[PDB]
Order: sequence, then C-alpha cells, then structure tokens
Amino acid sequence: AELRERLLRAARWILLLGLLVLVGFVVLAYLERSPLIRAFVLSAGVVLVALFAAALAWLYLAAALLGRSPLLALVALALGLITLAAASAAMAATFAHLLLEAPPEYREAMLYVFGIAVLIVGLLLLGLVWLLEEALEALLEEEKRREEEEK
Amino acid sequence: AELRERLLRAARWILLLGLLVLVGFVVLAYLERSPLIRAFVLSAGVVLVALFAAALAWLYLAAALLGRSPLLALVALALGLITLAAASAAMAATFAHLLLEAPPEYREAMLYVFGIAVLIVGLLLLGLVWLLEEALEALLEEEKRREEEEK
Amino acid sequence: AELRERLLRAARWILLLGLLVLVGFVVLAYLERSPLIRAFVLSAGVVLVALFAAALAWLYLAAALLGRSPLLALVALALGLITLAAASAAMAATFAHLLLEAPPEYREAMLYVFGIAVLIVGLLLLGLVWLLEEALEALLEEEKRREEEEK
Amino acid sequence: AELRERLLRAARWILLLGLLVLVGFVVLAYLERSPLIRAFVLSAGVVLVALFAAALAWLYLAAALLGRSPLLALVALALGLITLAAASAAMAATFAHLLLEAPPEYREAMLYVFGIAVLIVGLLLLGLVWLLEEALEALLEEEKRREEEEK
Amino acid sequence: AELRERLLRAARWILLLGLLVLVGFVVLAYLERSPLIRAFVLSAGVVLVALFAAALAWLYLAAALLGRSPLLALVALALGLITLAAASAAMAATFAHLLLEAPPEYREAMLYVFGIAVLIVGLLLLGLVWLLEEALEALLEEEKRREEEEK
Amino acid sequence: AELRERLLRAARWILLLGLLVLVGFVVLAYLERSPLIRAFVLSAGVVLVALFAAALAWLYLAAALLGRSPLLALVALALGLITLAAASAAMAATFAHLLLEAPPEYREAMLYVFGIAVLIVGLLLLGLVWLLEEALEALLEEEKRREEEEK
Amino acid sequence: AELRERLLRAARWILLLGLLVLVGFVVLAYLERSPLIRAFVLSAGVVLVALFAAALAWLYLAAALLGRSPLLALVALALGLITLAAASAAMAATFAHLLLEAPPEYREAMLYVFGIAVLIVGLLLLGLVWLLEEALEALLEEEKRREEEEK
Repeated sequence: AELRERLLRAARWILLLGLLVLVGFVVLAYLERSPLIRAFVLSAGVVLVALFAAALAWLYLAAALLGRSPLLALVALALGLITLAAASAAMAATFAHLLLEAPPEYREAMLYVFGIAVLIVGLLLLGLVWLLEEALEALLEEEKRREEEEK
Repeated sequence: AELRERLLRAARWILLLGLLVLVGFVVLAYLERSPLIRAFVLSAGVVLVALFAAALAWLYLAAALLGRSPLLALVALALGLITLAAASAAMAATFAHLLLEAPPEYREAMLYVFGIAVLIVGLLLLGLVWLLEEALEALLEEEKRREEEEK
Repeated sequence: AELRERLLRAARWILLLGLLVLVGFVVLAYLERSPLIRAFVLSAGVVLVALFAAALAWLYLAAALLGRSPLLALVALALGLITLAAASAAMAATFAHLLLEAPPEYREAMLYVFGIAVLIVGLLLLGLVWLLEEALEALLEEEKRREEEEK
Repeated sequence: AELRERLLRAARWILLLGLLVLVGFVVLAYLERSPLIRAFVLSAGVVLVALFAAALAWLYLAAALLGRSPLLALVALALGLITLAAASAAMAATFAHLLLEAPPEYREAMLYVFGIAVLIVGLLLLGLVWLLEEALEALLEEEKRREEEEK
Repeated sequence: AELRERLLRAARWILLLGLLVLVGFVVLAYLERSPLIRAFVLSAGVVLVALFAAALAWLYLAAALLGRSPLLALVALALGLITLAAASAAMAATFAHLLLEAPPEYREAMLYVFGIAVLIVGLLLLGLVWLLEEALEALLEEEKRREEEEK
Repeated sequence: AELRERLLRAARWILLLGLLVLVGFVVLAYLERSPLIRAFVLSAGVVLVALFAAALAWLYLAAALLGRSPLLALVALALGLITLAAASAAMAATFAHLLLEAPPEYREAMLYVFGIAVLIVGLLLLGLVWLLEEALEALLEEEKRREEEEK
Repeated sequence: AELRERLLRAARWILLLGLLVLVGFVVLAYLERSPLIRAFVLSAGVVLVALFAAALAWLYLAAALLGRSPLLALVALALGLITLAAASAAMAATFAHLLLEAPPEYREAMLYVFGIAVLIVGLLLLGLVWLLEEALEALLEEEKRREEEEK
C-alpha cells in the first residue's frame, strides 16, 4: 500500500537529480574553451537526464502494474531495471570510446567529464538497485500475505 | 475525461513547435556558406521534427488506449516516453559525434547548431515528462475513483 | 465510412508522387558527370520511392484494421507513422553523413541532391502527419458515435 | 478465389526473373578483368535473387493466410511488402556506399553494375506494389461480399 | 503424409553437403601459404556449415509444426526460409566486403574463395526454395483435402 | 521452498562482489598515469557492476516466476542466463577490440585490465551456471513431486 | 522418458568440455609474449565457454518444455539451435575479421588461435546437431505413440 507513494517520491528524487545534472553540465558548457568539448559535455548531460527520465518512466510502469498484479509488477520492474542497466552500459561504452579517441590536449578535459559521467552512471545504478530492492521487498510481504490468507 | 482534449492540444503545441524549428533551420540553411553545413542543419531540423512527430504519435497512442483501459494507457505512455527518450539520445550522440569529427573551421558553426539541437532535445524532454506527469496525474484520479467505487 | 476511399486515394497520391521523384532522379542520373554521383542520386531516388511504398503499405495496413476495430486502427496507424518517421530519419542521417564525407568538388552536387532529398523527407513527413491527422479525425467521430449510442 | 492461382503465377514470374538476373550476372562475372569486380557483380546478383526468393516467400505467406482470414492476409501482405522494401533499401545503401568507396578506375564498372542493380530494385519494387495492389484489390471484393452478406 | 519422410531425407542431403563443404575448405586450408587466407577459408567453410545446420533446423521446425497445423507449418516454413535468406545475404555481404578490402596479392585467392562461397550460397538458396516449393506443394493437397471434405 | 531464500542470498553475493569490483577499479583509477587508462578501467568496472546488477535482476525475475509456475521459472531462468551470457560476450569482445587498438605503451596496462576484466567474466559465468544448475536442480524435485502426486 | 536423463548428461559433457577449453586457453595465455595476444586468446576462450553455457541453457530449456508439450519442445529446441548457430557464426566472423586485421608478426599466432577457435566452433556445431537429432528422434516416437494411441 505504501509502494505507490514511494514510487511517486522516487520519481521526484530522479527528476530533481536530473535538474542538478543538467545545471552542472550547463555550467561547464557555459564557457568551455573547446567547441567540441561543449558538445561533448552537453551530450553527456543530455544523455544523463534522458536515462533518468527513462528510469522514472520505468518506475512508473512498475507502479501502474502494481495496481493490478504484484507478481507481474515485480517481473516488469526487473525487466525495466535490466533494460535501464543495458542502456546505461551502452552510453558508458560510447563515452569511453569517445574519450579514448579524443586528442591528448582535450583528453584531459574529456576524462574529467567521463569521470563525472561515470559518477552519474553509478548514481543511476545505485538508485535503480535500491528502488528494485524496495520493490521486491514488498513482494516478500505480498507472498507472506498470500501465505497468511491460506492459513 | 479532460485528458483526451489535453492530448489533442498537446499535439497542436508539438506540431506548432516543429514548424518553428524547421522554419529556423530553413533560415540558417538558406544562405549557409558551407554546403556540408547546409546538409547538417537541414538534417538536424529534419531529425527534430521527425522525433516531434513521433512524440505526437506516441501521445495519440496513449490517448487511444485511454478510452479502453487507464492502467494500460499509463504503461503505454511510459513505454512511449522511454522509447522517445532513447531515440532522442540516439540523435544527440550522433550529432555530438559529428560535431567532434567536424573540422575546426566548421566546428564553430557546427557547435552552434549542436547547441540549438541540444535546446530542441531539452524542449522535447521537458514536454515529454510534463505530458507524462499530467498523464499519470489522472492515474491518481483513476485509482481514487476505483477506491471511491469500492466504498 | 469515407475513410476507406480516402486511404485508397492517398495511396494514389503517394504512388504518383513516387513516380515523379524517380523520374526526376533518372533525369539527373541520365548525364551526371561523376559515376559516384550517379549512384548517389539513384540510391536517393530509390530510397525515396522505397519509403513511399512503405508509407502506402502502412496506410493500407491501417485501412485493413479499420474494418475490424477503429481503436486498433488508430494505434496501428500511429505505430506505422512512428516507424515511417524513424526510417525516414535513418536515411536522412545516412545521406547527411555521406554528404559530409563527399569531396569538396563533388560536395556541391551532393548537397544539392541532399537538399532535394530533404524536400522528399519533408513531403513524406507532411503527408504522413496529414494522413494521420485525418485518420485520428474520424476517431473523434468514432468516439462521438459511441457516446451517441449510449445516449 | 482467383487470388491463389495468381499468387502461384506471380512466384513463377519472380523465379524466372531471378534466373535471368543471375544469368546476366554470371555473364559479366565470366570474364571481368578485376577480381574485386567479379565478387561485386556476383554478390549483387546473389543479393538480387535472395530478395526475389524472399519476395516469393512473402507472397506465399500471404497466400497461406488467405485461406484462413482475408483481413489477416492483407495485413500480413502489407507487413511482408514493408519488410521487403526495407531490406531492398538496405542492399541499395550498401551497394551505393561500396560504389562511392570504389576506386575511380573501377568506379566506372562499379557504377554500371550499380545502375543494373538499381534496375533490379525498381523491378522488385514495381512487382511488389503491383502484387500488393492486386492483393488489396480482392479486399475490396472481400469487404463487398461481407456487405452483400449482411444485406 | 509423405512430407515428414521427405523432410528427414532433406536434412540428410544438407548434412552430407555440409560435410563435403568443410572437407573442401579443410583441403584448401591444409597448406595455404597465407595465414590470413587460412582463417578466411576456414571461416567461410564454418559459416557455410553453420547456415546449413540452421537450414536443417528450420526444415525440422516446419516438420514439427506440420504434425499439428498445416497452415501454421507453411507460414513457419516461409518465415524460416526468409530468415535463412536474410542470414545468407548477411554473410555474402561480409565476404564481399572482406574480399574488396583484401590486398591485391591475396585478392586473387580471396576472390576464388568468394566464388566458391557464392556457389555455396547458390546451392543453399536453390535447396531452400526447392524445399519450400515442395512444402507448399502439399498445401495444395491440404487445401484440396479440405475442399473434398466439405463436399 | 528453499529456492526463494537461496535467490535472495545469491543476490547478496552478487551485490557484495560488485562492490569489491568497483572498489578495486577505483583504486586503479585513483592514481593511473594515463587519463585514457583512467576512463578504460572505470568503464570496465562500471560494465562489470552493470552486468552484475542485470544478473541479480535476472535471478529475481526467475524467483518472481517461481511463485506462480516452476516450469515457466526454469524457462525464464534459462532465457535470462542466455541473455546474460550474450551480453557478457558483447563487453568482452569490445574490451578485447579496444585492447588490440591500444598503443603498445598503454597496451601493457590495458592487457592487465583486460585480464582482470576476463576474471570478472569468468566469475560472472561461473556464478550464473552454478545458480542455474541449482535452479534446475529443484526442477528435478518439482517433476518428482508431480510424479509422486500422480502415484 | 529417456530424453530428460540424456539432456542432463549432455550438459555435463558441455560443461566438462568448456572447462577443458578454458584450461587450454589459460595455458596459452599464461606466458604469451604479446599482451595483445594474451587478451585475444583469453577472449576466445571466454567466448567459447560463454556459447557453451548458452548451448547448455538452450538444451535445458528444451528439456523443461519437454515435460509439458513434445511438439513445442522440438520447436523450441530448433529455435535454440538456430540461435546458437547464428551466435556461433557471429563470433567466428569477428574472430576472422580480427585475425585479418592482426599484424603479420602476430598473425601467425593469431591464425593458430583462430584455427583452435574454429575447432571449438566445429565441436559446438557437431554437438548441437547431434543433440538436436536425438531430440527430434524422440519426436518420431512421440508421433508414433500418438498413431498407436488412435489405433
């Protein structure tokens, strides 16, 4: 019963975090000396908020399914977390590949952005597993409720 | 009940915004000194309106499902928003990669187009989450109506 | 009731437009000085008619579903429009990438073909949204008919 | 009732056309001066017959579904035509990209093969839309028969 | 009734043909002067037998479905043939691309292997369409049996 | 009955292992002399934990399905293991390709990270097959219970 | 009835074979003079065991479906074999492409690893078709049992 309010709050945390990420990216892109670096940090910030919106949408999808079937919601949440993790790995590999292809003069700035981007990946991964763990935590109660019902 | 009219209006905002985006792109491509830049800004404008049409189609798909099942519509809207966000990230990465590969002489103009394109991504992302938030806002009423019905 | 005849006419417009596009492409490829340019304009014309046939097939698929369920037809039409828009963006990005990779001597001719190709993309996009808008316009009547039926 | 015989004949036209295409490709590859050109024309001929077999298989799939549901057959035929068109565009883009990457000495021969390949694409596209138009032509009779049945 | 025995025999022809293909590839790779050529001919032979096994598996899948529904088996066989043709085109394009990228000294040997590989593609394509034609040939009897049953 | 507790413990092992992997990666990235190497080891550590989270999510998905159908859970677990193995191979090939493309000066450090990454792949593969073997081990009991039930 | 025990034994053969493959790969990577070669042989061994685990999982999936429907199990086994063959071809093409891109000094060692990898592909292909042939062999008994039942 308390899941649905938790899911709404979790989306607020994600949306607020995404606003901070783009604010920081805009600050770095405000006066970056390299136009190529300006696009890179802007794309990294745009990629970060895009996956954050996808994570919020995935959480909302699980919440929508929670009102009909709890077993299906857990499966849907697990599928959404796996899809989010795979997409997060996709952008990390592209960012790492771009950083390796960057020139040594710009690679110093690109690696710092890559480290900041890696922090965003870690924050997204930590939030996803924590939300998934809480989501499956109620499944313990859902299965226990079924066990109590048959008693 | 007020969702369906809201969805129709939201499509009008998207279509009107897409017309402005292509109008601005046509102005920049009207007399651009570099033929390669002409294709780049035209493709960026064509990409922007293409995703805008996809976002409008995704909103209409959720509206169509809203007339049958509200829970399915919310799931469909969340899936459409995630698909739109993933596609938006795809074009942003391609645009950023092209900007990094652009020559320094053209990179100054390419980065300005990239910044304009990034603004379109931000506008699309902001509109998608706002529309999704309003769409799930009625789900609060939909669940409350079910709770009131069982009372 | 008037949708099905409209869909048949819309396919005739698309097929007639595709014939004009390939006729113009054949005229440019008839005596182009560069063999590489000959393949490029021919491929661009072949790509344009291919998506036009796909758009006509997508419209026919919606018309076929219109005879069974109107809600499903609108969803299918929206899905087909999104798929057509995504495919149209795919060829535009490839054409833009090829134009940027073209040599400066040929880039002048390639950019003109790219601009012509961009016009085909705009014509296809404008036709798709107009057809989709008319298709969902009947959904207003379909929902109104259901509302009148329950009265 | 006359569709099924038409589909069988249409496959015979496609198979006979594919035999002519590979016969012409074998003639050009019989004594081509460039071993790279020999592989290119052979692959182009192999690609042409491969899609021709796929088009024949797609037509047979629609014929198989025609014996159970006419509405499903039209949808399946439209889906098969779209898939064939997308695959045809895929090989055209690859052939065009290879032609642009060919050396100027071989590009003269490669462009002639590209033009011949483009003719095969046009023949396949024209046959697919003509077969699809005939397939949906019976849908007019199928819907009219249902209208006559309810009268 | 005679289909199932035919399918078993057809797999035996494919497996026997695959053994001959790898035997010939092993003979060429036994004493090839170029280590790069050794990997290329081995991969081409490995690719040929891999698709041959896939074709045999696709034929067995149609045979398995033949014991339950004949209409579904024909659709499954058509889908398997299309998938096999698409995969066969995929390896042909990769082999052709590798041959074009081969050095002129090795391209003479690579083109001969490409021609041998093209023969394997033709043999696989000819066998697939012949097996599919026989498979749909019984569909004529299956539909005729239904027509005779209703008489 | 003891599966569900085993699945919860297995996730704890995976999450604890992932924390150790990122801790080791952070130690190597804390003072790496090459900024490109810093991104590479960070991406490798981020990739390792991402697949570990996916493996934990896949295990939880099988546990969720275990409460409804045991046969479906085994199929879902097998599908999840195959998907995890395919994704693990994807990152291994990318890491191996990047290591081969690394310069000889950095390749010495890159190969050591590749060997460490290969150990993570082996640990993930060993854990996945061991968890799958235990999961199918209960299927022996599930089938035996059905056999005992019919007795 | 004897299939299920055969499937369990077949997995034991695959797992034991995979252990031998990685043991041999570890021996070659223990003292390889080239760090790039060390990653290549390790990745090839990791790829080999990964597909072996996938093949074992595919066999277990067919065994799980064998307890419910024999016709579905044969279709699932055929689909799994086709997927395994396609994935096996994917790694073979990547390995062959990497071998061709290897420098001549390392290509001698890379080709030997490629030949060893090709042997693993042949062993996997031979085991898959043999297991599939045995799996469909019981389908002969399954269909014969149905024929005997109706007698």
